Amino acid sequence: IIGGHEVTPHSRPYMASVRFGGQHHCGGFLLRARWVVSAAHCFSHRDLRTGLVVLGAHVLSTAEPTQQVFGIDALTTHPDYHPMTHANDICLLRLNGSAVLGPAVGLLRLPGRRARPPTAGTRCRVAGWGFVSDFEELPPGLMEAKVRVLDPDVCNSSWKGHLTLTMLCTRSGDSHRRGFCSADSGGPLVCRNRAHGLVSFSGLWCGDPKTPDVYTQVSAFVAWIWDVVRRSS
Ligand SMILES: *C[C@@](*)(O)[C@H](CCCNC(=N)N)NC(=O)[C@H](Cc1ccccc1)NC(=O)[C@@H](N)Cc1ccccc1
Ligand SMILES: *[C@@H]1O[C@H](CO[C@@H]2O[C@@H](C)[C@@H](O)[C@@H](O)[C@@H]2O)[C@@H](O)[C@H](O)[C@H]1NC(C)=O
Ligand SMILES: *[C@@H]1O[C@H](CO)[C@@H](O)[C@H](O)[C@H]1NC(C)=O
Ligand SMILES: [Cl-]
Repeated sequence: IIGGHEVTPHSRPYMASVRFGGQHHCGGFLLRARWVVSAAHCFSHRDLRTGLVVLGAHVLSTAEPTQQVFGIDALTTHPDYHPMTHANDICLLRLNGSAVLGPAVGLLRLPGRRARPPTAGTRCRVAGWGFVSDFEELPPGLMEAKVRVLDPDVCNSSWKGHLTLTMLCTRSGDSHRRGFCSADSGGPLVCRNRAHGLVSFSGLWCGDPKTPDVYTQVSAFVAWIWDVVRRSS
């Protein structure tokens, strides 16, 4: 996260760390006790058996008492996620056990099946354990930045016309760079206590207003998410 601040430990209890070979690689959130939403690009060419999902964390390098660690029983990547395109960057992880919900481990709600994406200017927050600079600096624990939804036409022009209808963008509320960076992927953009976005991609410099942060527009995927969950329940 760029231009953010360390959260109070366990104050975002839906946040998940996806780790490969013991190393944090992506974010995600707890949808149901056995289900985590993350970004499809995080799993490309990855041996799933080397993956773990860590819930209840603040400092990932410490074996904290609130941490609950799970293997991935099943990865379901969006059926329309593909190379040579950036859209549909979303997946579900069915965990090999069920989280015990409590003060440090809880669920984040999706937008409603009939909900629209948030209007430009809407205040949201994005959290993660990704880099805090363009020099691959690690955070001391879970970080969060305050951002605002950016007009999709303005975002699309800044991206030289390459955005699709199921993408949404943000900007900083002020003159500082604020947004996500590498290994924040799959974390939610939370607006009004709903997961309206999922961290997907940005430009050469993290948080650069020339290349606005792009999220998967989660409301477009709600029906599919529930289809997958119901399917294996
Ligand atoms: C994976 C997630 O952690 C990461 C967060 C944003 C990183 N932003 C910057 N370093 N500036 N997302 C990516 O790295 C994203 C991967 C991606 C691939 C395919 C479809 C969607 C998303 N890519 C980027 O943000 C771009 N900076 C470069 C890129 C890398 C790999 C493939 C395609 C583009
Ligand atoms: C995004 O915008 C696209 C067009 O982009 C603009 O026109 C091209 C020719 C270039 O000049 C570029 O720099 C401009 O920004 C549309 O084709 C596309 O449909 C738009 N997508 C959405 C979701 O609105
Ligand atoms: C879940 O998976 C992980 C690693 O794949 C493993 O260490 C753990 O024991 C598994 N849990 C159960 C209940 O099988
Ligand atoms: Cl469940």
